Amino acid sequence: GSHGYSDASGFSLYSVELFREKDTSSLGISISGMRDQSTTGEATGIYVKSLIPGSAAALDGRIEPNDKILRVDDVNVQGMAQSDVVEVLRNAGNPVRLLLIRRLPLLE
Repeated sequence: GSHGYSDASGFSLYSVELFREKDTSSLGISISGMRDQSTTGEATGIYVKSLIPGSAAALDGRIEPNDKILRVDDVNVQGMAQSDVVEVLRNAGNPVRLLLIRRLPLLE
């Protein structure tokens, strides 16, 4: 893999290590779809906006709000329905890896 994007216009690839070993039937990832009514390059996409306190993702710490999910452990969500992505997380039941992109700020 050559994909890095280390500090570029405020875009960098971030990956966290989570594990599904709780009967919570969830990792604490709350995604939501966007409502686009005009074309401008970007459209729709799965991204996290909220979290479930007490879950793996939440208790992890590295999992912060405002993030765009890209690919799950050996899985890709760049073309699956919201509900579909949820089923995957439930099918995990094992230590899964998260691949999401996060925008960095530029002060001065």
